[PDB]
Parts: sequence; C-alpha cells; structure tokens
Amino acid sequence: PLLAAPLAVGDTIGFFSSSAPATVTAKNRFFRGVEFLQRKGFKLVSGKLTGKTDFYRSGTIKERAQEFNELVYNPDITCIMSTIGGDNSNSLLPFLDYDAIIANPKIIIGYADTTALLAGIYAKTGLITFYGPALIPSFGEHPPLVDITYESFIKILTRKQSGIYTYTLPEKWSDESINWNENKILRPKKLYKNNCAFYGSGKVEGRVIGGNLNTLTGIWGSEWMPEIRNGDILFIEDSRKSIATVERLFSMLKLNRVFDKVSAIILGKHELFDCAGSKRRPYEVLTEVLDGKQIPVLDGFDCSHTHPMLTLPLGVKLAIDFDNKNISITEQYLS
Amino acid sequence: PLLAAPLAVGDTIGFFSSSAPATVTAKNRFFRGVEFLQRKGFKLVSGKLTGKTDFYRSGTIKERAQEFNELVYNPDITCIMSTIGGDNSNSLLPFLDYDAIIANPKIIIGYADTTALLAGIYAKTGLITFYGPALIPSFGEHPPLVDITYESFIKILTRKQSGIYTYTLPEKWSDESINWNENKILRPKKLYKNNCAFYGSGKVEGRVIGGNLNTLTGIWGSEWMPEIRNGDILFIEDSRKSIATVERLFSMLKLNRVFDKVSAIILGKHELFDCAGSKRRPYEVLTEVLDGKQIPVLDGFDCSHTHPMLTLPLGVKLAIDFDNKNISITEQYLS
Ligand SMILES: NCCCO[P@](=O)(NC(=O)[C@@H](N)CC(=O)O)OC[C@H]1O[C@@H](n2cnc3c(N)ncnc32)[C@H](O)[C@@H]1O
Ligand SMILES: NCCCO[P@](=O)(NC(=O)[C@@H](N)CC(=O)O)OC[C@H]1O[C@@H](n2cnc3c(N)ncnc32)[C@H](O)[C@@H]1O
Repeated sequence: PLLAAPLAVGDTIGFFSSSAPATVTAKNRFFRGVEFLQRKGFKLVSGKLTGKTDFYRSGTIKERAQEFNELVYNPDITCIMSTIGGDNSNSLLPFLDYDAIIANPKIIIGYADTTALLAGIYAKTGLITFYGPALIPSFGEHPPLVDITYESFIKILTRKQSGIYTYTLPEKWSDESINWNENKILRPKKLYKNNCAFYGSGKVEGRVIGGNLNTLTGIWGSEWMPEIRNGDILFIEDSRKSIATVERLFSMLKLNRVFDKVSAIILGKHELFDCAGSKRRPYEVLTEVLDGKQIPVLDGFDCSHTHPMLTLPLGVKLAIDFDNKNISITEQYLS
Repeated sequence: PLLAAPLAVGDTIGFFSSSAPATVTAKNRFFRGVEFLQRKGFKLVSGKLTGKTDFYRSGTIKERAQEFNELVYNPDITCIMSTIGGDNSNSLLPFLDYDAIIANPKIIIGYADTTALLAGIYAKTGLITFYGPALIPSFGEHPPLVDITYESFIKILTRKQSGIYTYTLPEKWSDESINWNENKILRPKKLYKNNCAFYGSGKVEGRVIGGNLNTLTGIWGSEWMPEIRNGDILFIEDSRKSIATVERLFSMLKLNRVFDKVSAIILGKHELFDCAGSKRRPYEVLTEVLDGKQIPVLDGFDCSHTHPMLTLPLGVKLAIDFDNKNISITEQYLS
C-alpha cells in the first residue's frame, strides 16, 4: 500500500469542510478544538471554506473539492483533517486530484460522512487513510474524554513502525448529546463502563475495510467503493440511527455477499441507537440478518461517534484476539 | 418480459406488510383503505402479519417473507398490494419465492420502501411490477384525492393492451401532513396547482427503471438491483428528505455512471422536501450534480408520496414527449 509520512509534534495540520459548515454553525466548539491542537504544538492551516456557509454545506461541490485539493498541494502539510461530517463528501470524488495525492501522500483523517473520501481515496490510490478524529466533534470535546481521544491520535500517528500495535481500551465512554457548542459544560456526561464484547474464539487476522456504514451507501457500487475480499475484516459504525435503519444497512451488506467474504466484523459503538422500544442492540439485529452464518464479531470498538475515539488505519491488516479480548494493527501503515 | 394477467373489478387483492406494522399503528386509515376497495367490488385477503407488531416492523425477516410468499401461492389472488412501506423490505429478498412468482405471475404493487421488492423481483424474474398505491397511505386517503389515485390504478391495470397509454395530469395535488390516522376531518388538505415541468426537447423513449431512490441504496450493488442500461429512463422519487440527503443520493447515481446511461430522468414530486432555507428544489441540485450533462428531465411526475398518485409499470418502455409535455406507456405491460 501507499504510505504517508508519520506525524510528529510541531507538524502542520490542514483542515477542510467537505460537508456541514460547522466552523460557522459550531464555532465555539471549533475554536476549542483549534486551541486544543495548538496547545499541543501543532500549526494549523485553515481550508479556504472555513467561515463560509452555503446553507446545509460549506460550498458548492467544486468549491469543496478545491478546498481539499489545495491542502494536498501544500508541501508544509503533514496531516489533512476533516472539521466535521454531514452528508455530502461523496459529491467531491470525481473532482479530487488523485495524481497529486499519490505524488504527495499525507495523513488523511476523519470519520462519519468523511468515509466517502477515506474509502474513495483508498480505492483510487491505495493510500492508507485513517478513521479517526475530526477537528470539531473530536477535539472540541470537553475534558476528560478529549484527552483519551488525543492519546490514541498521537500514539497511532507518531509511534515507531516496528512490531504490532495493540489498542488500549478506554476505561469509560459516553454518547450523550450535551455539551456541544458552549464555553462551559451544562453538566458532566454520563460515563459508562466499557461494555465492548468479543463474540467468538481464537484469532482472526485480515485487512480492515469500511467506515461509516450509512455513508458507504453513497459510494456503493462505484469505482470509489473499495472491493471487499475474502478474509477481510469489516469495520462498520453508525450514529443516531433507528433499529429500522440498522436492519436495512445490515441487510444491504448481506445482499451484497459481504458476509460470505469477511472473516470478522468490528461494530463501532453506536451513538444514541434508537431501539424503538425493542431493547435490542445492533448485534442482535446483525445475528438475525446473518441467518446462521458464523462470523466472529467485536461488538463495541471505540472508533465511532462515541467519546473517546481511537484512531484506526483503514486498508491494513488487523488481528483480533477473541480469546484474549484485544485488537492489534499488524501491518505497517505509515512510512 | 414476464407479464401478469390484467386486473378486473371483483378480483381478489391480497395485502402484505413487508416493513412498518401500519395495520396496527394506522388502524383507522387501514380500515378506510379496506372499505374503499371493498366498495369498488374487490375481495380482500389479509396477509398473515395483519394486526401484528414487532415494534418497528410487522415481524421477523423470515415471517415477512413467508407472508408475501403465501399470497403468491394463493390461486385466487390476482393482485398483491403493499399495506405501507417503512425501511425493511430489502431484508426479505433472499427468502422470496422467485420461482413461484415466475410460475404464476401476479400484479405486484406498492411504493416507497417496497421498491426493494419491486426492483428485486424484476431483477430475479423479469416480471413487470408496479410503482403505485399501497393500501394504507394511498387508499386510506380521504376524498377527493383518493378518487384520482383510484382512477389511475383502475385505468392502468384494467385497460386493453392496444396502442400507447398517455397519462392524465392531476389538476391539483397535496403533500400536507394532515388527516393521516384521525377518524374525522376538520378541513380538507391544501391543494396546489400542478407544477410539473418538462425540461428538454423532442421525444425520448426507453425502458423505465427505478423507484424510491433512498430505498434503492438498500439493494444497490447486489444481484437484486436491476442493471441500468444504455437508453433507460430513470424514474426516482423520495419523501420528506433534506436537501443534504438529496445531494448525497444524486451524487451516488453520478459516481455509479448512471447519468452516462440514461436517456431521461423522471423526478416524482418530493413530499415535504426540506430545502434547509436555500429555497432550492431537487432539480437544481440534480443540475449541479450533472455537471453540464444534457439529460432531459420530467420534474414533478405524480407517482410518489404526494396525493394523488398515478400507477406506473416498471421495466417497460415509456415515451416522454418534452415538446408536447406528455408521458406515455408504449410497451405491453400486462398479458
Ligand atoms: N449537521 C450535523 C453534522 C453531522 O456530522 P457528523 O460527522 N455525522 C455524520 O456525518 C453522519 N451522521 C453521516 C451519516 O450517518 O451518514 O457528526 C459528528 C458528531 O457531531 C455531533 N453533533 C453535531 N451537531 C450536534 C449538536 N447540535 N448537538 C450535539 N451533537 C452534535 C453528532 O452527535 C456526531 O456525534
Ligand atoms: N413510519 C411510517 C412508515 C413510512 O412508510 P412510507 O411508505 N415511506 C417509506 O417507506 C420511505 N420513507 C422509505 C425511504 O425513504 O427510504 O410512507 C408512506 C406515506 O405515509 C405517510 N405517513 C406515515 N405516517 C404518517 C403520520 N404519522 N402522519 C402523516 N403522514 C404519515 C408519509 O407521509 C408517507 O407519505
């Protein structure tokens, strides 16, 4: 695979808004995120659509593609980071400068709607991109949870590329829709004990592929959707969905023969899942959809819309040990 | 193509609930629909999940598939009609009896989420199915709008298969979210003049394919998504979506090279479209996504979630005359 240069303290991070104009609509949280990374020693370059609104988006399709491309053209930038997701990153894909991405590999990081770009860029270039922090939701998060997010971010991207990396398990997590865009918290978020579950036995090692499942529907079937192959580990997460939507998305994967191919599934913790009173969790729905197909599942990986968030390279080998209840990166993912 | 026998007044219509359990949650409207069709002279067979609830759905995946299949097996039923949509019809697709459908073709009709079944059945069998009335939303509608819906339903399904059929244009329409499951009305729905627009010139003739666009994402990429071919007319409609979602769905089509294949696009009227304050309509968003591609568009066809609703066969040739502002079925669609 194509590998970007590793991150280092003091590096320059460029940020872009490929969908929702949250540098305006969540400006307080944006400013907190900016200050957080600056105090860590990072220099920041603001994408050209920062501070702009086109109602539901930051700008036209072409303007958003231009914003991203301009960061790729900047030789000082080591990391290109999403400000926030939304709905509309998939629009940009025909207009990204893939040749420039190949010529100037950088750490591309974000999540949620930005999946369209992360997966699309991988499909076109083979570049290992990252499911991880977006500036506003991730680094604008109030303490204590932001520190755990940052610890993973800095560890994954700066560590020496020798031997496997085994993920730490966040001690506590939350998904509460409070403390979004103000100077002070209303009150502390509920801190849940980590209820991540490993369904299965032994160890499964394979290339990880996926991201935000709902977002994948926007690139599905196209040349920008990476081919899922036999032995892959499927990584999927969703946010604030009804159980109805979750069944729909799981069945989509089934119809596409994904469950005939994958060796394991990682479900990211689902932010504020709406069970419609059924008290069912996504894993139970997946089990029905699977129709007896035995696939080991890591249910509740902390790489999703919940806080804190871990950083995950996409398109490289992971090993999930279902007996020892851990997950590791086993393939080099930065130069 | 595989063709069902035409409907006749006095025939037996079977109904099924492949997703939302609206025979329970919208019981008043359900009874209105039942009574409406019975008064027309039709006999009705209730699917086995009528009156059942599994929270967000009518029953398990397998039970919903069985409900549908049992209607196919009933020799007295000439028309199989959806009660309502939802989210979860795509789950049924591995379990439908396609061979039984081929052996005894029937009129299969519905819309919205039921698109998964209409498209899936066509993909597997070549049966010409119908984008049209579902029992609860369509026939539980109060007069006068229900009468116009019925006129199209009965005209399309009973007419002699000789010569082209040219659609009537409903004089007035509504998408107002009132008089749903209430027993007695306070006022009729606000009525709007038909603002259907023909963007383009000349005549375009091609096989119509599509349905509810959001629903198509649940079957996309699979063997149940019918292949869109050079010359097809793409028919798409959506309901109650944000402009953000509409851009995402249009761009999905673009990424899939759909706009390189289609000879025309039919946009169904979008029920309660949320423009996010932009005052933009779906056609304007489509125009941006198309990036200069000169595809003629019929914007605002009355075959969608708005009232009244026309009945449209899927998988047969239509002719859109953009100069004379009309749309016709030009290929035999019933035996
Ligand atoms: N207009 C909203 C933009 C959504 O951007 P996104 O990156 N998500 C996506 O792209 C997928 N939904 C795409 C998909 O499902 O296909 O959200 C990131 C987090 O921000 C939080 N958040 C955003 N606004 C608020 C708010 N007003 N109050 C509290 N939390 C908020 C959310 O709770 C999320 O956890
Ligand atoms: N929970 C309701 C089930 C949705 O079933 P569906 O067949 N739609 C779909 O399958 C797509 N959304 C799938 C997709 O977009 O992917 O809706 C049909 C009409 O019923 C009306 N309706 C339903 N409930 C109400 C209500 N409480 N008040 C007023 N109108 C209502 C709606 O306004 C629609 O016009």
